[PDB]
Amino acid sequence: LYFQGMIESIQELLQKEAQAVLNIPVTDAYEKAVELIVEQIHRKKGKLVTSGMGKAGQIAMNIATTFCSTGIPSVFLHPSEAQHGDLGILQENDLLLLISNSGKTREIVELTQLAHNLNPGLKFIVITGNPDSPLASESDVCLSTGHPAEVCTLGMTPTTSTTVMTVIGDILVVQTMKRTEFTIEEYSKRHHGGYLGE
Amino acid sequence: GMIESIQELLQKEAQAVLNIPVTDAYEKAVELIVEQIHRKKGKLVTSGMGKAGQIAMNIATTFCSTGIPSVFLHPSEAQHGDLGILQENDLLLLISNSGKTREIVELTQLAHNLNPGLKFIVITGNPDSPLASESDVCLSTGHPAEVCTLGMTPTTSTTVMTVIGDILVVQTMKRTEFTIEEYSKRHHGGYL
Amino acid sequence: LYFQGMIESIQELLQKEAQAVLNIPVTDAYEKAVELIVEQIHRKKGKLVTSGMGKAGQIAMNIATTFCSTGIPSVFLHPSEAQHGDLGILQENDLLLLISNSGKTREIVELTQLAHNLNPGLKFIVITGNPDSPLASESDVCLSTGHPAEVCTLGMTPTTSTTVMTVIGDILVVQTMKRTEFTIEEYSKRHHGGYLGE
Amino acid sequence: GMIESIQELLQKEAQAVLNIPVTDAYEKAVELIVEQIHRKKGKLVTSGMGKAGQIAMNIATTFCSTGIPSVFLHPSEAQHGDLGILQENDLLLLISNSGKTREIVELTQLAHNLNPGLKFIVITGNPDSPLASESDVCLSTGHPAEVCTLGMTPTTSTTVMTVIGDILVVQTMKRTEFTIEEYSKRHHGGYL
Ligand SMILES: Nc1ccn([C@@H]2O[C@H](COP(=O)(O)O[C@@]3(C(=O)O)C[C@@H](O)[C@@H](O)[C@@H]([C@H](O)CO)O3)[C@@H](O)[C@H]2O)c(=O)n1
Ligand SMILES: Nc1ccn([C@@H]2O[C@H](COP(=O)(O)O[C@@]3(C(=O)O)C[C@@H](O)[C@@H](O)[C@@H]([C@H](O)CO)O3)[C@@H](O)[C@H]2O)c(=O)n1
Ligand SMILES: Nc1ccn([C@@H]2O[C@H](COP(=O)(O)O[C@@]3(C(=O)O)C[C@@H](O)[C@@H](O)[C@@H]([C@H](O)CO)O3)[C@@H](O)[C@H]2O)c(=O)n1
Ligand SMILES: Nc1ccn([C@@H]2O[C@H](COP(=O)(O)O[C@@]3(C(=O)O)C[C@@H](O)[C@@H](O)[C@@H]([C@H](O)CO)O3)[C@@H](O)[C@H]2O)c(=O)n1
Repeated sequence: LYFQGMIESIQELLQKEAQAVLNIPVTDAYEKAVELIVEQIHRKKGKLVTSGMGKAGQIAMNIATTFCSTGIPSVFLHPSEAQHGDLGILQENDLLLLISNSGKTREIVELTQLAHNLNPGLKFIVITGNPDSPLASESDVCLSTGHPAEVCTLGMTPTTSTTVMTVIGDILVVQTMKRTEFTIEEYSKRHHGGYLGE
Repeated sequence: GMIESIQELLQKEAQAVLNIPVTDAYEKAVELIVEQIHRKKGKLVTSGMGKAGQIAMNIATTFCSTGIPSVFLHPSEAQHGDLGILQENDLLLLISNSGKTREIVELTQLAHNLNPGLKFIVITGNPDSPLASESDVCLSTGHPAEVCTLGMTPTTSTTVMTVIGDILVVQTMKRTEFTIEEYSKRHHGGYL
Repeated sequence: LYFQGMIESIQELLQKEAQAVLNIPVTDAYEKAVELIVEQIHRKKGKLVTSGMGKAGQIAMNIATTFCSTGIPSVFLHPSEAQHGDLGILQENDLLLLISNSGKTREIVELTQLAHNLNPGLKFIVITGNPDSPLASESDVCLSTGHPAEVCTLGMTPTTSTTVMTVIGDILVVQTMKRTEFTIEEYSKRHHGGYLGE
Repeated sequence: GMIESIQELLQKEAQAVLNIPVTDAYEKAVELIVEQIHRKKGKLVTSGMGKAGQIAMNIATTFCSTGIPSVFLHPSEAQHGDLGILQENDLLLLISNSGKTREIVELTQLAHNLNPGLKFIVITGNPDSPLASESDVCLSTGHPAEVCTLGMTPTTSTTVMTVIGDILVVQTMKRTEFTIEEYSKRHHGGYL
């Protein structure tokens, strides 16, 4: 007896997604992560290596690009592909940013072990839905999503979790760029001229 | 303090999401996806450049995950042969914040020459743009201010884009009545 | 007492790579593979789904592009990513082309199992250095590389093996395009105008 | 018969590989790689479009595998922020069959504005082209005929390009004295 129009259904989705974003835990973990990024990339001239699987990995891809776009060299390392030679992308002073909703993604656990064997000094920041997970407990810094309910009709498909992860990405980029004092001239050098209205 | 600054960021991002304009365009977009992919057995081809393109990637994956075959077609690469990915009954989902991204304009022209019946949905910050005007359905981001210190870096725009993606997937999976059984067949056993 | 200049060293590498190509086994397996591609894609209107890991995977990527460029719709499905939802790219009448030098690549074995559970009618062509492997024996068609020695100084890095793989890719494309009678007009529609001198 | 036709294709592809012109340009390219990456600790940024770009992808992986950090930078995506991947001491390896690929020409100009000291090696079928003449080192494919039925599709050209990649990797790993221990560290345990 209770028809709901598509518009109203979508407005509720907006409220749920917006609420998930408002609920992102904000602790001194952010300051610690931003300090690591500034120290390792901006000062020591390493690069930020991001990784994840599935939709979470695609957010990691987007975070690497946003950092490149804001003067923090960054590359996505596919965690399966790492095991077939791509691990050799790693250089001295690099920093890892890993995304794992579960905190126990097989390829990410495997990547951390292999990366540590190659360079035990490498640090990692983890973005996860589960701060009690192995990856979270082993991380140098753990950023939690707050573990919002997915808006998937089955409660399963990454939706609100991935929206939260992209915001955590934005936060890291914006706080870092404030510290590095990234300029509009440096922005222009990393983009085609249309970005400056030329 | 950094904590207060991040809280302000969260307010701005959440407000951008709350501000996404909701019209009958969503139902029209969902009906096209249901018709072309669910009924006619085409696939959803997504595209974009830069960070917006990476959102387009994530949307394709989300659709595959929920029973709507979907692939990302790089709009520059399309012009070097990858356009041949296109099959009868496919549907394009194009993401362009400006609504005039060079490679997306080029993609639309080449795709139209290949198959003039192909339709497209565009997600854009500028519904008055060429791409928007030519689209079969236009979904606006509401063009929120970026939270970038320079006002330039895609941040709130790409967060909105990912949410629009989520919306399309959720409303589609309602219509197609996608089941947990079919979810489980598209994922490793840990997902059950 | 026996210095070898770089030019002479490189000439030897060319001889070795060229010989690997000459040595590619040519049997009726090619006709069977081409028949499957023509049947599934050209007649039944499925698409060709390629996959591999590491450098072999990048050859799989290149084959998908070459097929698209010649009128055989094709996409690369990353075999790890398949397990996180991307398996849903698969449609009725699709055909798999898998590349595994060892013929036991973890993610490829996992992919075939998962794909078979989704659609047991799906067939696969495997390109491999080991025709006695599990993937080779399970395949509908097995195309062997001949297993050339790598030109790597350690004998390990994929070099001659991936050169052969890309050639096997070229063979499948050329023989299929003969059968489909792909035209210059159809080529033109899948490329920018510079490709036609326009 | 198909067997005879395939045998002919093998001959053509093998001959293309044998015909790769070998000059001091290889030593010059390997010295740049060893200097910029091995000595100065930069990374090798590869790029290309279309199938040639997928060869550039495979070269980056092969260098990583052999102790030369390397990453593929998509030349269109570079113009949307990804150019910021570039670090001091990096070296570019560009693949353009025509030697005038729009995105690669655009990439060189943007890269040069970012860091005028950046050098580039170009692999091309046309050593008289703009990209070729402005490169620090030009490695030519010998522009073999394609085995495509139309003479169009990159086949022999891309086979030559992958071999040129193998050459650079092998000659570089000789100079760097890369060891099995270091190989094993960049691969899963099955590789040992
Ligand atoms: N050792 C493991 C690893 C994972 N899982 C389960 O497998 C599912 C998928 O988790 P994942 O393999 O770590 O993969 C990711 C992840 O990062 O968690 C990928 C990401 O893109 C997204 O698809 C999320 C989902 O949001 C589910 O967590 O899943 C989860 O329910 C997880 O609890 C498990 O039971 N045991
Ligand atoms: N014919 C064009 C095309 C673009 N532009 C300008 O170039 C800039 C970049 O727009 P784009 O090339 O279309 O690229 C995208 C886009 O989709 O709009 C890519 C996307 O990932 C993201 O980086 C957005 C930015 O959010 C800015 O729009 O930019 C914008 O300021 C746009 O107005 C322009 O002036 N003229
Ligand atoms: N169950 C398995 C799987 C693999 N291996 C070993 O692991 C190594 C890597 O093989 P792979 O993981 O299957 O990966 C690939 C492969 O497809 O074989 C990827 C490809 O890009 C290329 O790097 C090749 C190498 O050429 C070695 O085969 O390796 C090989 O020595 C193989 O014999 C193994 O011992 N047991
Ligand atoms: N300013 C330009 C640029 C390109 N072209 C022409 O456009 C075609 C495609 O060349 P490209 O855009 O540079 O693209 C590549 C290239 O790198 O040359 C990509 C590569 O993967 C492969 O598809 C090759 C072909 O092998 C043809 O060169 O093409 C060629 O015929 C070239 O001569 C042109 O006429 N004018």
